[PDB]
Amino acid sequence: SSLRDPAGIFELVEVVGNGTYGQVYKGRHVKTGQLAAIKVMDVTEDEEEEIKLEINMLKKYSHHRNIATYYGAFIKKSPPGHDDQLWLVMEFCGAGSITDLVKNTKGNTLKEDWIAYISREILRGLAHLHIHHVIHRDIKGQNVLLTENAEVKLVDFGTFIGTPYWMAPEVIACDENPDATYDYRSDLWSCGITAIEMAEGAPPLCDMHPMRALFLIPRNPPPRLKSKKWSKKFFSFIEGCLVKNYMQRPSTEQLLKHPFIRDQPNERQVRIQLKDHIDRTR
Amino acid sequence: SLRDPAGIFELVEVVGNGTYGQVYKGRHVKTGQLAAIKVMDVTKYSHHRNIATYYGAFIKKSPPDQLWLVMEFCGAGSITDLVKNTKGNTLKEDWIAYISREILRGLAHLHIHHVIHRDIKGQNVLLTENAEVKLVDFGVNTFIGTPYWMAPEVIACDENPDATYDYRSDLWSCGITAIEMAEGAPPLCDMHPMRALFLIPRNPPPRLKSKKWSKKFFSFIEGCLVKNYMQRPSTEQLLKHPFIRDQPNERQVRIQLKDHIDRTR
Ligand SMILES: Cc1c[nH]nc1[C@H]1CCCN(c2ccc3ncnc(N)c3n2)C1
Ligand SMILES: Cc1c[nH]nc1[C@H]1CCCN(c2ccc3ncnc(N)c3n2)C1
Ligand SMILES: [Mg+2]
Ligand SMILES: [Mg+2]
Repeated sequence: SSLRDPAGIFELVEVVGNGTYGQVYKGRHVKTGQLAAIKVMDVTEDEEEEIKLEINMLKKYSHHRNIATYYGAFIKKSPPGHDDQLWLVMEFCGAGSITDLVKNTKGNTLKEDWIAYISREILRGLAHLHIHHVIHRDIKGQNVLLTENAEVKLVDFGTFIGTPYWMAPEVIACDENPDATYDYRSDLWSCGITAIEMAEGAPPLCDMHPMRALFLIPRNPPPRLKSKKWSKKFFSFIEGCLVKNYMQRPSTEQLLKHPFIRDQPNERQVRIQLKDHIDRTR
Repeated sequence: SLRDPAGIFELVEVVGNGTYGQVYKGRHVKTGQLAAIKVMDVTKYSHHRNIATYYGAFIKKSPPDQLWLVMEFCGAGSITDLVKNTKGNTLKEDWIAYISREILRGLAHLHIHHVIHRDIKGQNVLLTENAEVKLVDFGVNTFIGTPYWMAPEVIACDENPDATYDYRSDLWSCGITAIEMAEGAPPLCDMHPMRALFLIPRNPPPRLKSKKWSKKFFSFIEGCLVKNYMQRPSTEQLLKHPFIRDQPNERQVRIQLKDHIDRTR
């Protein structure tokens, strides 16, 4: 029901990461100076329970380690009648997004063993949500963040359409498919699109008008990596993420036992190389 | 070249609270005059009385740049807010006629100069302190935006594999915008945007929910919302629609609005 005021517990600093996420802030735990991400929602009485929802979502399902964890929520009263402001507070991921990571890499491409590592983490996080019957619904490079520590965490899980390039065929509505059937395997598609984003600096169809991409995704065969340089194992993993008909798309668990994710011998060095890459740019 | 906006304009705040994005309310540091300032990280059509006038640009460098685009400031806020702030989420019928006419007047100007607004909706239709209606955000990206004011030809779909923008798409949006004024929401608002993108091309033309509206109003809606854009009238043709053409109470209307602008302010 009623919560608490943030004043003297948390503070904005503020504003991430260019408004791209909306009303989200770099914030700080006043007592310890620990950073944290902060969502600020203007509230009413019509929203009321959608809010009550957003919270139980995070509190329940944020406790894995591949998911940015819930911190707590706060009510920051506004002048009577006016709109109050809700403070959704979570773990802070200081090393930016995968989108950013690839952006900042010469030739905008990640090493295979990096892609393996990051994919696995995404899959571990997704596995956790799926086992709780939550569909993420918006896996793309931007919703996948690094910690200072090279830990991987998912955000923004559970009026605009926004960007379509990471969308699975089954979630775009058309005559064949008038009700857009989000299934848990939709996430896995987006995971495959994200791996390509890491491999190539951008999703398939990036060069197209988004309206056009939205039209094409359901009709094209599975996207493929442009280059032949990649390992068979990786070609195979992409092909698994991007089975056109989600009915035949492997489960999260099935993909976690995919050799490309499973057999990561050099992950030791990868986590190291990653931290280093972060710190330099840091 | 392009001045630095320091000493000339101060960003007072983000307008519509993020709604329009990185667009602020600025104030001239010396003169006090207000403007809208669209801020962009980077690498002669507005001087019609129904198009918010463009004041010019400033340059703020540099990497690790930001471009400033300055434009007249519209005090009374969007007509989306106006409807919101109107008891019963409905504007008065002759309020809608006057506003629609002003929309068409701006569009005509745009169209005569071969420009497609591309994004008519209650939010891109703004009011000055003095009850003047003015258009913003005309025909300037990775995000499919909000679908509800979108004309059918603009949506890529099974028989429209290549979306068509056409000056006539604006008139469809004008029609939806009038419904918004009537009911506070465009049709299918209750729908998930993805679902709405699917139905706009498929469904018959949307309609007012209420039977209380005048014949002329139903007709003007009907006129704007011709599904096939090839068979949809011009801006100029619609200006001649009785609903737009015959406004006796224009005077009372302007009055009634200026007032509201202050009252509900
Ligand atoms: C903050 C919040 C509270 N409830 N839901 C959220 C989401 C909003 C969408 C972006 N998500 C980010 C975006 C940027 C970020 N940057 C750093 N750390 C984060 N956790 C972070 N999270 C968090
Ligand atoms: C500022 C700008 C520069 N180039 N294009 C614009 C548009 C961005 C979309 C919103 N548009 C608004 C929104 C709210 C507003 N509020 C008051 N006055 C305005 N002119 C105004 N304009 C203006
Ligand atoms: Mg966790
Ligand atoms: Mg003007």
